[PDB]
Amino acid sequence: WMPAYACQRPTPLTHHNTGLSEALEILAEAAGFEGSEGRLLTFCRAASVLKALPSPVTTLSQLQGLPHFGEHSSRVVQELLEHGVCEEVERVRRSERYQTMKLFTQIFGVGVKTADRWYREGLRTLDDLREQPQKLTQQQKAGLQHHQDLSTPVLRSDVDALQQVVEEAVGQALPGATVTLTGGFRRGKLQGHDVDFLITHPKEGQEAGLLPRVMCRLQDQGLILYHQHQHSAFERSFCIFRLPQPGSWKAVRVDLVVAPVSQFPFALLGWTGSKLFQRELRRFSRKEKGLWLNSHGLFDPEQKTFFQAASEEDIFRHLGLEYLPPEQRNA
DNA sequence: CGGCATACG
DNA sequence: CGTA
DNA sequence: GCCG
Ligand SMILES: [Cl-]
Ligand SMILES: [Mg+2]
Ligand code: NA
Ligand code: NA
Repeated sequence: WMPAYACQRPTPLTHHNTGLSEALEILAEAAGFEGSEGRLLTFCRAASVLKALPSPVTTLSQLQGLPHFGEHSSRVVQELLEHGVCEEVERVRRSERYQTMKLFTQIFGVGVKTADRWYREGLRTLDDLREQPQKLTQQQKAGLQHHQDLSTPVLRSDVDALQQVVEEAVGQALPGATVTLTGGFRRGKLQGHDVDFLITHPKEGQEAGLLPRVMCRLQDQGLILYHQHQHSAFERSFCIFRLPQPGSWKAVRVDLVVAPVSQFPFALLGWTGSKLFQRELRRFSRKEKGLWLNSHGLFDPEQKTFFQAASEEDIFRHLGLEYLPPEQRNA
């Protein structure tokens, strides 16, 4: 009754097993901090299965037969059901390693490998890093300067104001080009920690060279606090944008992506997420259908041909999957 | 046991 | 290495 | 950590 891949089942944004899923996602995150990608995936998948259930798990009996629940994930759920807390999860939560790796990897420009190296060098706090700035990249310096603002979520209200300023720059850069909101806000989130926009043009080829033109226009409007070509071909830009606030402003992470209209359904699918949904969809494609999926296309390696898609609905049909709207992709 | 998504900056 |  |  519960399929094994997250892309085979609807997963809504809010659900009936929030506490259980949050505990499993702590263990997934801790596995990632140790480089244990397989265990991270299992705990993420187990959490996602709970998100897809139609009602709360109340007894360990109800996990029998669910995919991705074995002895370890079942023991976590059993302790939460019996005692309201899981000793392993709480030990992770309070550990110095978990807390510091979480703080460091939240910095824009810092991943697990960098965070782990700093941890081993004895660093523990953001002010430790600020006192050692020669050990920081341009990107990391921006991430650290803006960390407080970037730690506070954006509202959907804020997103609509940002989309209008992006649309203005895009319209000057290339009349007729369009801007589509992707990411978590397209999945229905009311708030979130960055904003993602996908840009295209209805005439294939007209989007070539577009993103530099858009970024220079936003930069001239004074709206870009950081981007990687500020000193200046590219198709993805990971920026920090000035967002107006009552009497002031705040820094917000914004990603801009350009795709040709022939690739737009694939890019829309990929950039809408969730991350686990897309990993599961690509795994399903390759392992169950023998087709290779990415954010540009869907390749048949036996015929050496790419599928044409005019919509996300086309892509789900190609893969033999029931269509899921973005709000049911919250694996 | 092997496998675990797949790109771009 | 970072980013999504 | 779990699946096939
Ligand atoms: Cl692992
Ligand atoms: Mg996002
Ligand atoms: Na980071
Ligand atoms: Na093994």
